[PDB]
Amino acid sequence: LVILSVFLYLFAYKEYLACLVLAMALGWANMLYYTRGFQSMGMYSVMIQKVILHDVLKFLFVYIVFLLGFGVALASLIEKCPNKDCSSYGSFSDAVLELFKLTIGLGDLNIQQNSKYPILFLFLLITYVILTFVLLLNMLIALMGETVEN
Amino acid sequence: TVAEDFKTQNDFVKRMYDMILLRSGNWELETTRNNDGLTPLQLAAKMGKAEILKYILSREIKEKRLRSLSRKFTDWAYGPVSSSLYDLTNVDTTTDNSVLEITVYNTNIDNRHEMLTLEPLHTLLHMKWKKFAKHMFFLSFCFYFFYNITLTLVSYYRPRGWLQLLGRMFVLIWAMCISVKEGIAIFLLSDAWFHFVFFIQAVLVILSVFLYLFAYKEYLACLVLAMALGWANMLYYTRGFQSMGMYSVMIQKVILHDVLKFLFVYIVFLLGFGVALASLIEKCPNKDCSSYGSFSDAVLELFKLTIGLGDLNIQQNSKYPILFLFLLITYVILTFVLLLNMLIALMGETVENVSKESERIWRLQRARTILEFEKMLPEWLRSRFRMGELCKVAEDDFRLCLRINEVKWTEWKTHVSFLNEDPG
Amino acid sequence: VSKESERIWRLQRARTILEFEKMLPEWLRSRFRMGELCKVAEDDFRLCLRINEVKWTEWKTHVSFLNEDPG
Repeated sequence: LVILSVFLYLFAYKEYLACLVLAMALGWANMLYYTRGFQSMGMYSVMIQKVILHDVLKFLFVYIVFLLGFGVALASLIEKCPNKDCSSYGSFSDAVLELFKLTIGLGDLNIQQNSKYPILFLFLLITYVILTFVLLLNMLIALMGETVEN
Repeated sequence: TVAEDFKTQNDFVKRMYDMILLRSGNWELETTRNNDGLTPLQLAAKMGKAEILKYILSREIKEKRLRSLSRKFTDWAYGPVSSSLYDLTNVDTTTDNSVLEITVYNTNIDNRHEMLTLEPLHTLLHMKWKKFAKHMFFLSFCFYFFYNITLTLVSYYRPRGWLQLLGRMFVLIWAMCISVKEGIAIFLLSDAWFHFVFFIQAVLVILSVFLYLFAYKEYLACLVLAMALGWANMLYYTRGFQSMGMYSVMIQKVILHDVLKFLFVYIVFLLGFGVALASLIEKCPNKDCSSYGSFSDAVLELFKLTIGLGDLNIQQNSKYPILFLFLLITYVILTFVLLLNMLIALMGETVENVSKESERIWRLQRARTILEFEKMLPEWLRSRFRMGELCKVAEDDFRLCLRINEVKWTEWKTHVSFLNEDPG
Repeated sequence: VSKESERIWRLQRARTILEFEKMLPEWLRSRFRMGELCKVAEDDFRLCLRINEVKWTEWKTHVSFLNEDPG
C-alpha cells in the first residue's frame, strides 16, 4: 500500500490519500506483532489472537445476519414521504446504520417514524434490542470467561 | 427391569444375566416377547438401563461350543492391531422398532447421554451421517436460504414478467410444503419447538399471500413478520457444524435458564415505576411541559434510560421533584447496577457447567436429525445403502455385521479365537 | 454462593412453614396431626412417621421387625 501510494503520487493522481491513510492505520494496528518481545505482553497478544479466533468471528457472523435482516424489514415497513426530514429509517443504508448506532448506544429511539403499523415497528425494534444487547453480548462474555480459564 | 446402576448396585445383575444365559445355550431366551412385544434388548433400551445394554451389544464368548451366542467376533488380529466385527441384527432401523430408533426417540429416560455412545450405535450414526445426511442437510439448508432471500426481496421491492412469477410460485409452494411437513410431524408429541416456529412462519407467508390476492392492504404486517421470523429462524440450520451446533445449543440453554427470570422481574419493575412516575406528573396547559406524560411515555422513557439512549433531566413539571429524582435514581440503581451484573455472574456460573454437556446434547440432536432424514427416502434407496456387510460366523449363521478396527498396546495375549486365519 | 443457596432457601421456607402453622386454630391443628400411632412393644403406642427405603448393598437375614407379612 505504501509503495503503491507513493507511485500514484509521483504520477498525475490525487487518489493516493486513500492508500496512504489505510497504510498508516494498518501500521499502527500492526505494532501488536512487536509487542511479543515481553513475556507478559507476549502472552497478552497471544490471548488477544486466540480470542479473535475463538469467539468474535462467530458472534460477528450471527450479529451481521440479524442486523441486515431487521434492517431490510424496518426499511420496508416505512412509507416514502414526499418533507424528507419526516422519518429516519429511509433507505436501506439509513436503516442498518440506525440499528448499528442503537446497538453501540449512541442514537435516539423515537416512535413517530411515519410508518403505517407503528406498533409493529416498535415490536421489531424492541426485539432487535433484546436479541443483541441482553442475549448475545452477555453470552459471549460468559464464553470468553470460559476460554480464558483454559 | 431390576438392574439399576453401578454407584447403587455394585454390578451383580450383569453377572447373573451372563450365567443364566450360558447355562441354557441358545437364542430361546433373548428372542421371546412380553406383552408389549419387546425382547430383553429392546426392554433394556426402552428403560434407561445403560450398563446391561453396553454388555449385550458387545458380548464376546471365548468357549468353543457356545461361540454362536455372542455378538462381537474378533476375526483378524495380528499384533497389537485387531479388527472386531460387531453384530447388527436388531440394531439397524430395518425392523419395526430397532434399538437405535428406540434409543433416540425415547423422551422419558434422561440418560441418553450414555446410550448413544456405545459400540455399534456410535459408528452406525456416524456412517449414516457421512453417507447421506450431510448431503440432504446441506441441500435443505440451501433451499431454505433461497426461499428466504426471495421472500426478503419480494417484500423490500413491494409496489408503492418471466422471472417474478417464478419467485412468487416458489414462495407459495415451498410455504405449502413446509406447512404440510410440520403439520404431519407436529401431531406426534424443549426438544421440538422449531417445528412450531417453522409452522408459524409458513402459515404467516401463506396467509399474507392469500390476503394479498384479495382486496386487502393489511398483508404487509404478515409479510414482514414472516420475513423477520425466517431470518431469526436460520439458527436451526446452524446445527450442522459441531462448533456452531454447540453455540446454538448454549444460546437456547441460556434463554431457558436466565433471561426469562430476569425479564419477568425487570418487566415488573419497569411497569411499576412507570405508573408511579406517570402519576406524579400534574397536567399543565396544548403544549406538553414534561416527558412522563401518559403511562406509555413514562414506560418508554424508562426503557430508553435503561438501554442508555435517552436524556435525564429534572425539570419535569412535577409537584414533588425531589421525590421524582429519588424514584428515577433508585430505578437506575435497581436495574443497571444490580440485575445486569448479577445475571452476568449467573451466566458465568452456567457456562462453566454447560460446556461439558453441550457436545452430548448436540450429538443427540444430530442423531434425531439423521434418523428423521432416513425416513424420507423411498424403499429402494434404503435397500441400496444398507450399512454393513454379511459375514459367515459359524456353521451356518450369516449375520450382518459392522467392522471396527482397534489397536491396544497393553493386553498382550496369544490369539486363539478368530474367524479368518490370515489377516487382510 | 450457589452451593449454599439451596440450604439458606430451605431454612427460610422452614421458617415460613412453622410461622404459618401457628395461625391456625386449635381444632385444625388437631385435625392434621402428621403421623399415625403404631404399637411398638408390650404397651408403648408411640406416634410415628413411616419412611420407606431401598438398599441394594447390605444383604442380611431379617430378624427384627414389627409385622411379619409386609404390606
